[PDB]
Amino acid sequence: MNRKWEAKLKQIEERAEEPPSIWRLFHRQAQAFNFVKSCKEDVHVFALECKVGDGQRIYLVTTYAEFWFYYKSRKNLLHCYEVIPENAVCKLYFDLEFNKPANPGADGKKMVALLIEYVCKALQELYGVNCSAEDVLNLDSSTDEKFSRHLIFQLHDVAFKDNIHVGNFLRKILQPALDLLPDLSFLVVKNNMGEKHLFVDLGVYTRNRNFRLYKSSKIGKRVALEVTEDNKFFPIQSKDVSDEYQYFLSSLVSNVRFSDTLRILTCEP
DNA sequence: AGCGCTACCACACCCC
DNA sequence: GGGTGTGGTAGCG
Ligand SMILES: Nc1ncnc2c1ncn2[C@H]1C[C@H](O)[C@@H](COP(=O)(O)OP(=O)(O)OP(=O)(O)O)O1
Ligand SMILES: [Ca+2]
Repeated sequence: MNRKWEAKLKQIEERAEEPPSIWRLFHRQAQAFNFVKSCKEDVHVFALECKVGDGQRIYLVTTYAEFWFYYKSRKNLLHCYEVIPENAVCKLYFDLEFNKPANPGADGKKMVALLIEYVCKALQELYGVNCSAEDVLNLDSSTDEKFSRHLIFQLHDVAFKDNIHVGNFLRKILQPALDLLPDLSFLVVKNNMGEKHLFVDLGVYTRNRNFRLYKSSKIGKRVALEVTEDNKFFPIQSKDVSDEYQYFLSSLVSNVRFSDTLRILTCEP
């Protein structure tokens, strides 16, 4: 109840035959989610970075299908982000990154593989869920200085109550590595200034977290997220949709497969 | 006209 | 000297 108060109190201050199409832009994030409620269509909220170098964002509301239609060519709608709605069920995902200069002998492949091998073990012990690297969409946005990878888990009929509970799960199973201010040593890496922190970014599990979309780049640079070469997740091939659209749907954190046997995973801190 | 939030420091308090 | 709860802005993500 304390969260919805900050949203309502910020709102009072902020105010002081064509084919079926839905394409609404909103200056405020709250306005977008309000429209989603009074919509009835399977619509979702995206965030676009404005030409301003800062993180100033505008919020687009439309379906996953229509969005990809005006987005697949990559001539327009660059620097887009998925708004992971709070309280909404979502997939297990990761934001992985370390500074290459400050970490000479850190192999990016073995680190992500060992990380997956560990989380999969954790999913088995705590929740009985079983999966392997074959269920992990591996994306890359690395440069010559930053090894940047996004992992989106594609679990069979499983999801988390929301992204906050995802964070409680990772802080829990990554506590052995958090103590290093289960041999989770490969997680520790030297940051920008040689300070030792974790290979896993635990700051992407907040309410209404933006998350850069598949084939999008930050407004600054020009390196877009793309599927790695060692990725082991392959969507099912369908004749009614393109393979790129399959990866796009898989990459969406808040696009949980509709299933009549869905298990919702929770985790309190 | 983005939206969330904690890492950090400062202070106030208590304890034998 | 240690230890614990409270503000409150700067700054990351
Ligand atoms: N100023 C911001 N405002 C809102 N959301 C942000 C902001 N900065 C980062 N985020 C969100 C979107 C990002 O996809 C998410 C992860 O942060 P970040 O690591 O800086 O971007 P990224 O991981 O997608 O690219 P990369 O790590 O390769 O630089 O946090
Ligand atoms: Ca990142």
